[PDB]
Amino acid sequence: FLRTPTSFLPEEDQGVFMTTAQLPSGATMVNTTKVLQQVTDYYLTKEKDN
Amino acid sequence: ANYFIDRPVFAWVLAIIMMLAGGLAIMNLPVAQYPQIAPPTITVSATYPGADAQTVEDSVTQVIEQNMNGLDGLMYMSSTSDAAGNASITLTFETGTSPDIAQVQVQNKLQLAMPSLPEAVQQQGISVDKSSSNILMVAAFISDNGSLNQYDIADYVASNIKDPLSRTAGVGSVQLFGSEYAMRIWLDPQKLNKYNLVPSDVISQIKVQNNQISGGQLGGMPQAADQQLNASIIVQTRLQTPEEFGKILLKVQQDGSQVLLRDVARVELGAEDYSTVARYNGKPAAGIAIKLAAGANALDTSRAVKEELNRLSAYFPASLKTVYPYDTTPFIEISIQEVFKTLVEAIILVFLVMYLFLQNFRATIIPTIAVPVVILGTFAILSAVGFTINTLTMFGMVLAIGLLVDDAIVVVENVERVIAEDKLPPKEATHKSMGQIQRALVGIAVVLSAVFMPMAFMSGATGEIYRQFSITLISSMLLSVFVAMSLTPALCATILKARFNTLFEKSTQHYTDSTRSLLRCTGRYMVVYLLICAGMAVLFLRTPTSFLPEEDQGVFMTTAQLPSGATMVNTTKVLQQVTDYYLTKEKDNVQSVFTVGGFGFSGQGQNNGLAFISLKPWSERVGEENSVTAIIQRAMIALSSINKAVVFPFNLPAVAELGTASGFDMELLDNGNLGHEKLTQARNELLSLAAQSPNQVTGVRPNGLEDTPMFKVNVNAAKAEAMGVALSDINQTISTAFGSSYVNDFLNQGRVKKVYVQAGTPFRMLPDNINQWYVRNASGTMAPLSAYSSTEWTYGSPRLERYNGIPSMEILGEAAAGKSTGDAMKFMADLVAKLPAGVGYSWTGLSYQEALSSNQAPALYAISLVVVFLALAALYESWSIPFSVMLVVPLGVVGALLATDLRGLSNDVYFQVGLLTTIGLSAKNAILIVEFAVEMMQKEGKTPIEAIIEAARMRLRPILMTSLAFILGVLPLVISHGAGSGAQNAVGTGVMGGMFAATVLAIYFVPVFFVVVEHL
Amino acid sequence: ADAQTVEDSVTQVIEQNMNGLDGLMYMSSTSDAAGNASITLTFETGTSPDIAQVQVQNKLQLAMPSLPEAVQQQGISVDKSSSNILMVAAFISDNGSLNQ
Amino acid sequence: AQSPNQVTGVRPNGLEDTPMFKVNVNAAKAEAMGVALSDINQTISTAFGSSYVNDFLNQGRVKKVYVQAGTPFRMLPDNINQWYVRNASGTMAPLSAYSSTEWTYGSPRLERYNGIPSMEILGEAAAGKSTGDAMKFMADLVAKLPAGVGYSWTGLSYQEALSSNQAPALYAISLVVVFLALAALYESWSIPFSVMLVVPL
Ligand SMILES: CCCCCCCCCCCCCCCCCCCC(=O)O[C@H](COC(=O)CCCCCCCCCCCCCC)COP(=O)(O)OCCN
Ligand SMILES: CCCCCCCCCCCC
Repeated sequence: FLRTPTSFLPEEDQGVFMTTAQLPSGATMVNTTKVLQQVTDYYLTKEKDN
Repeated sequence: ANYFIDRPVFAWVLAIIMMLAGGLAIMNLPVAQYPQIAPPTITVSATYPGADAQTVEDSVTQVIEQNMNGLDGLMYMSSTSDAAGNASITLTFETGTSPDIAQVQVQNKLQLAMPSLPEAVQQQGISVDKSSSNILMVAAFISDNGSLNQYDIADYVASNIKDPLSRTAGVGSVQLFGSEYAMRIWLDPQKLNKYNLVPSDVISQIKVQNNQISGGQLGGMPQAADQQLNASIIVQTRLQTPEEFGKILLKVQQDGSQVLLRDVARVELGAEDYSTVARYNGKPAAGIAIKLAAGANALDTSRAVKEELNRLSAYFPASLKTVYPYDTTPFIEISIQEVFKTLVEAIILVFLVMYLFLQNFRATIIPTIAVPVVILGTFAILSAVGFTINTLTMFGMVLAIGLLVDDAIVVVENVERVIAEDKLPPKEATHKSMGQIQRALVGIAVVLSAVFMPMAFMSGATGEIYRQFSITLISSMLLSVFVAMSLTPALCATILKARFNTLFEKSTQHYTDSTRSLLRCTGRYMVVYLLICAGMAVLFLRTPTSFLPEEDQGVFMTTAQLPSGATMVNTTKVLQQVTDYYLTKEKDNVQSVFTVGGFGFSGQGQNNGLAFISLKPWSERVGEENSVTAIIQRAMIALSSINKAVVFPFNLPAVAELGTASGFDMELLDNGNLGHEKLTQARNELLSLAAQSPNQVTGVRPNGLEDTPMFKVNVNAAKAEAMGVALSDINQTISTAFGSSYVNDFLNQGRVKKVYVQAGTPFRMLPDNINQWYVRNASGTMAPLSAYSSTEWTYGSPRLERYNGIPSMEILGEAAAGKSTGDAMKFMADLVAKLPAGVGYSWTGLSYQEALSSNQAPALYAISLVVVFLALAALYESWSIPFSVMLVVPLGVVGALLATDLRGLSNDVYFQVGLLTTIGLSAKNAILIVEFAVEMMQKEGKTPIEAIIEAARMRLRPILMTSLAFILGVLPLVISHGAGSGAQNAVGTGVMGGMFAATVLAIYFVPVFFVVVEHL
Repeated sequence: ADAQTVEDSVTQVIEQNMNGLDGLMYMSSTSDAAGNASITLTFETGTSPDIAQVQVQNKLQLAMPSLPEAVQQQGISVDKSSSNILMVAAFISDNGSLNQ
Repeated sequence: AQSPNQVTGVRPNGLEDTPMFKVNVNAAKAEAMGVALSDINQTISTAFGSSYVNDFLNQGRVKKVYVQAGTPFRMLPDNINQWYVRNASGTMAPLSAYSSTEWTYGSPRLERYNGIPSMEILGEAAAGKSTGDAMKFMADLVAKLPAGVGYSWTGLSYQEALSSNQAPALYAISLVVVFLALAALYESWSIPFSVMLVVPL
């Protein structure tokens, strides 16, 4: 009873998830838009099956 | 039922469950001196800096009062408008209304009403507070070494103490006795004259330069493509140091010299509210008042707050101590400890009595374990219904202990008797005795519940105390019946086996021989009974009425009031005299004196002051010479020589309800159209007409302040406008100079603080100062203020008051001798009717509850009689028998009345609950005698006399055991004189004597009533 | 406004009053550099959200007089809703006529 | 970050300090030439920030009207040189005259938890470990930090920590309750022991 790890509730596959994209402080919306476009391209090409 | 006898393990498990639930209850249960008793109130406070009484009443008070409608459960609403610019509107809501709902309703109405108030009171903000009186602690902060003055300590306690606490459990209405820092700017009329400036220019430049400008963003959005930079812009920031406020550039002269604010004014980190001076033991200090919360624990909250102060005492800058004046926590702790001691001593005495009577350790072991089971179960029930452990509930349990003991004794005595005679084994004997007393026990439960419910169903302030008492008694009684039916029979089944005794047998034989004389003069006996009954009524018409006895809470308060128009210098002097007396001529008893001048209970002012006075712990003052009552009555005579003050010490009110059943509070509403002068003329017709008849009303004193001189400045608009100066400029410079002018906010040590502008101290203290200020024409020239304005010395009021939207006067009085409240509030009416036409009267606060529902007392005490009659008829299966169970209650009533009246008490609530307990016990004894008598009549054929005598002989011992145990249990309560002595004596002297008369007269009269009823 | 500007002139003012009302399990407060103050009080399980909002709003106007202007003609937005998105519904243009 | 076998992907839920433009306006120099400080402040604030002026009607709905400088005139530290402020006599003087621009540093987002500043942190547990192990590991990691910093679990962590302490007590009351129930149902104290000696199995 002391060797077992502790937890609250197991993780589940809810069918959705999120990704955050944080740029260096002082960057503008142009660079953030480019970064998010790269993220969208990766997800929509390399994960087109899921 | 009787199936627990065959299964002792079931009964033991139920007992263990009761004990566990009781322990879990007492571990987590709120403790307090008293529960919430006063009807919920909502207080609306508004501040108008510098406004008069009339100006406040005309602008802030009336507008707020006109839009307080649609509130549910609103009994009345009273408003006070001071001369310091404070308007306070209190709305009293009905009992049971949710205070949060009432607060939100009032605040929403005020939210919609706000745009009508002047900007100067809008800027301060109007505070709606769900809170009442009965401050918990007045913990104060003092300077040890020096340097730190009043304002510095007040600012520290406002900026790093008030907010860190007030999140503690049971703490929700913290009030301050100081004022946090501000950026007081003191103007100089001559320096302003030299540079051709006015306070308006100073205020405008402060508003312009002490501003927070939103710079925006370099870059920002929408942005062009190829934008790689995005930063904020800083343009300005609110000033922080007082040296920065002195560099504000008011103007630039043609010569080129710069005029700064420091050149026309003295800037200084001062205070916001300057009209409050707090001193601890003479030393200057500033403190806070912790008004507790609705649902609170009066003990652990105190420990947690003390621990918080110890924790954040290392953050204290230097030489700052954290003393605790007031602090009425030890009184609650001592009261609860004493009641627990009484409860345990009752069990010890009961065990001793059972040993001395039954003379069998096995026999006596049963109640000694059965009683704590019931006590713990009742604690669990009180926690399950949501009842806090306070003085009322514990003192109700003090009668409950005797009620449970009586059941335990009767069960054990019957089992012991049946194993004694008839040679029945313990189990068979237990079955026999329980068959004998089973339905009698349930009938007794019904009768006692019917006796106790009427007190449960009252309303108002009385209703809550009565509810606490009756809920406690009902829970304890109903649990005791079930436990006596379940736990006790198993214990008697498994425990008992196969000098004074001879004296008791001889006494019982003598009693039977004397009781046999029913065949001689029975009728005359009844006549005597009637006389006693009549005497009871006579006593019931002589005992005075009171609410609760005053206690030795350990602290009291003195109020020093200067006559009128008296400055803070004289008030501080008078309070210094008061604290010097209390700390040099009473040093043995008095520990601390915390004197706050300016803060009077009758209202803020420079002619008021109040001193909290603490006392050395009860372990250091003993007797009557060193109690609170004697201390205040010794100090009253000593302080009559305070040389122009009306200082008046007094003890803490019980729950702040009323001044005994003699005090009344009427208000003389003007109505019609008559003004304030014609209303004060009516108030002067009264206070004299009433004093002409001192047989009914004595202390008719006019609560409220009286007329004072007032300076009047008559500006001449025509001349001023003809020669160039607008009336706005004159009216603004006078107001800003003499009566403060909030400008904006600023940042100090990471905290937002106000900025004020006022005239210099020496330039606003005399009527000859007004002709020292100058105002600017349209062409830039400056002209004196005396060329326009004239001066007068008119008369005016310093504190106006209104009631329900009608100008009132608040005449409060007291009843004379034995004349009760009702005759007082009947004589004040029909005396108001003789006043000039227009004025009316209204009862408030104390008399209101007694002006809408008064017949709510006896209807349920007649319903109780009807219900108990029905229950008894069901028990005995006849209609005439219950009369000789009803004819026994006056026997206990008259005894309790005598034992109370001939010792020095009154008709307090504790007397009422003790009287009902004695009534219940007498009814139970009569029920149990008549039960055996009727069983003999209906089962083993006998005559109405031969059966009743045998029943009385059988029941002699249980009555003499329970009554003696109950009398001895409450005996130390009567003799106690320490902390909480009044409540102890009240729950003592009554029952101790009600029980004695009940037992003696019941055992000597029940056969007479039985014979008369059966033969009639 | 700036981050410190907001955190001192708006967040401090609103924060000066909410200390403990019914069940305050814990309190958070963020102040951005885009002019955004986001106090996020969290009460104990079983508290009535309506009563909690009532208490929060009856203690917020004890701080309202200390707030500046241009925070008013936009409006304070007390909310008792959840803090986590339940559903996002996006709207697009099929052919590409309407811009964002 | 250097202990990947316990905690993986620990990141802060906040924003880092940024450079910030600062403008200093000479009140004395401005007031000497007649241009008011209030007017300068208002022009700068409206140009680079915005100004909600009024409401108006669009397709039957009330919307807001905003005044701001154009996109090309709001982008560079030298753009502040193009704005002119009107004198008290009607003449226009450039804003670059009585002003000085510099750069400083400032935080773009300030946080507070329970009333004190905070730096809320996110991060998952490494493979093989559980959230309790990572929670304890980070509580240990905090102890090796400069004095003047604390740690507070919040959100899901609050409830997980509460449950971990709750459970053993709940086992205790459940065992005592089942013992008492058996003792009451069966009139004996033997079965309550012969049965309660089996729960470890
Ligand atoms: C077989 C018998 C022997 C074995 C018994 C075993 C029982 C063991 C444990 C018994 C103790 C628990 C049950 C006793 C009552 C406690 C629960 C009271 C709950 C409570 O607080 O309600 C009170 C109602 O008064 C009350 O006490 C309820 C009044 C109920 C109506 C009574 C008659 C009313 C008048 C009608 C006259 C006509 C006669 C009707 C037949 C007051 O309410 P609160 O404080 O919550 O409210 C506040 C706002 N007001
Ligand atoms: C098994 C029969 C027991 C005796 C008759 C029932 C008595 C009920 C009394 C009132 C309820 C406890």
